[PDB]
Amino acid sequence: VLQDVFLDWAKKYGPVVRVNVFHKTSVIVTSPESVKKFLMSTKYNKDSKMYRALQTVFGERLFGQGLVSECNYERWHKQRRVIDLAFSRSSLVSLMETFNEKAEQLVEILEAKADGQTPVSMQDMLTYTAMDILAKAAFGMETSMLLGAQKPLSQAVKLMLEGITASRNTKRKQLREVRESIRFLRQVGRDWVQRRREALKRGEEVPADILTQILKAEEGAQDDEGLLDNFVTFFIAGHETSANHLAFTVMELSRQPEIVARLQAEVDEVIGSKRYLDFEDLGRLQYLSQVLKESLRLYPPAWGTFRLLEEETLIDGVRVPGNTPLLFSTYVMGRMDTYFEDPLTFNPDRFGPGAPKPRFTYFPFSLGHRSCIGQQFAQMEVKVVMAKLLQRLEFRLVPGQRFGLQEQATLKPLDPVLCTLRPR
Ligand code: HEM
Ligand SMILES: C[C@@H](c1ncncc1F)[C@](O)(Cn1cncn1)c1ccc(F)cc1F
Repeated sequence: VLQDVFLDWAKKYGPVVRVNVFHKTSVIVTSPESVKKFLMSTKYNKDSKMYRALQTVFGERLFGQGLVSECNYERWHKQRRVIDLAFSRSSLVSLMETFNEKAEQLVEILEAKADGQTPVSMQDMLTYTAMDILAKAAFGMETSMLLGAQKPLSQAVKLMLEGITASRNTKRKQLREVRESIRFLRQVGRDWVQRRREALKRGEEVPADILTQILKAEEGAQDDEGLLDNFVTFFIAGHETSANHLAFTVMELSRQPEIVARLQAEVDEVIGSKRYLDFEDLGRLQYLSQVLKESLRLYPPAWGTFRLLEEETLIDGVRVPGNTPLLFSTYVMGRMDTYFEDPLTFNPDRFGPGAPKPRFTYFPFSLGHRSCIGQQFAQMEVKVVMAKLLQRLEFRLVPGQRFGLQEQATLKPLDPVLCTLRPR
């Protein structure tokens, strides 16, 4: 795991280490005093050199200049202020119905296979769930991958992400398969953009969401190319890392029996046997919130971020040249024994009440102005999904499944989290 190499270099060579990342030179910064300085200021912005390859993948345009890949502060800020409207409190409150429908459906499908003998890929099951949640909450479209639909669309998503893995971490049938998949995603975008425009044209009123603001941001634009970039941006970002985070948690909780019981007890305490989980109930799931926090310390699907150091400056006694990308890693900091006592132990108590919150040593959703706009969206959906699983099902991991990480397009479980299921 490439990130695990950076960890050893940070522990051995100090808080300022020059590295090769995605065949580019960068400097890894691991002091929490330096994490604050660069991530908490508008002065420092993203380095276009590191995000450049994701904008266009294998000669085919992918993320473009969307909310993530746009490194120029001005172009990013204009669209951020518009897209922000889709992530308001009441905007996310209106998405609670969506979070609930999909979690409930996921559980029943798993409940029908719960015999304690039938292997079920939890990585796939959670991916479909995360995909269904996003497609509706963001675009008002149902993909129903959980019900076995949209098989070609999911394949394309997989291949695209493998194409990402081959692009930044460096045979012909794959190249052919990837190029088609990126077109497919953008073609779906065009179709879903046309469905909303036809709905608006025919007089219909549509509920405010993510799609509404990414259309609003590109108002008076010559073409829909920027809108597709933002469509791709959210289709991927709004399901992928949430799917991996869920998969990591389920995998780890298979070997944490004591933790599962208090999770169940809480689930029994606040949500009981109730089918629909309300918004006010989410904030009462404090221990679940803690367990998910620890899961993100050891297994952040997005390991960190890149800032551009424009002028040669001294960081922690080490002088770094200008035009250099600064690498920041919450994965690395999460596993260093100088920030976290006994780093490799899954201990949810780390984030308990009265316990000092990590000070610039833990940033799964990043920090500052370029932090995750979908943080609350994700935290809401993963509480809802996990709470329902804890209500209804007990999981036993299939013998032979490992507990490792694969550094792919994001960080995700090595094995697809195969489990035999049984009712609680
Ligand atoms: C466990 C869940 C997730 C994690 C850990 C995660 C991780 C992150 C991190 C670390 C960043 C910074 C990226 C960078 O600086 O290169 C980010 C930004 C982003 N996230 Fe998330 N995220 C998740 C959930 C979401 C979801 C559900 C959405 C979509 C609804 C979302 C959409 C975005 C977008 C569009 C950006 C760019 C924001 C901006 O720079 O203005 N993510 N994510
Ligand atoms: C994790 C990461 C990612 N996902 C899929 N392929 C490549 C990636 F880098 C992501 O940050 C998305 N993401 C953010 N919050 C949740 N998910 C991202 C970053 C830059 C980008 F140009 C596109 C992009 F999708």
